[PDB]
Amino acid sequence: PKWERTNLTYRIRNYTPQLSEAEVERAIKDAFELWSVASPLIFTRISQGEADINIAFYQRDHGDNSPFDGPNGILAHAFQPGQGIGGDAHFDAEETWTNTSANYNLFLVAAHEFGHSLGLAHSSDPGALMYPNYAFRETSNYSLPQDDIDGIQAIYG
Ligand SMILES: [Ca+2]
Ligand SMILES: [Ca+2]
Ligand SMILES: [Zn+2]
Ligand SMILES: [Zn+2]
Repeated sequence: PKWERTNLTYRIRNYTPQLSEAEVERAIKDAFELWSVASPLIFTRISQGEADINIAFYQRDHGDNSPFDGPNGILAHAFQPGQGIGGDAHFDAEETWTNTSANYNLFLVAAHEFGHSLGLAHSSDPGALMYPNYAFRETSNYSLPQDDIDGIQAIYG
């Protein structure tokens, strides 16, 4: 699965109250930019209406047959490129969401989920963003690990 348009829209449908709205918006924007700088994709935010990629914070059963599980465990999930639910990214509202090294950093989690939104599966490289399990990495000048660059380059050339 892969997108056939280069300019994709996204919409943040709701917000965790644990971060300022500005910090939620910056986490999401920066997570998309990680992939944009390694691909031809251009991400465009809309405030209402139907976007290619919906982003939301939900708890437990939330209408897609993949319920969240409360604190810890599954932090978020995302759907492969396609119409409707395709591309969408959901975050477990019951987590602690941070902009620090404390569990769990929203920017890093979003970055992983957006890999799925663009067509990547999990990686077996423990250093890869797309590794199945979360590990905090310094965020200040974070760039995609080389394994993830390889992955998105394989899809979008
Ligand atoms: Ca959870
Ligand atoms: Ca969608
Ligand atoms: Zn979901
Ligand atoms: Zn994943």
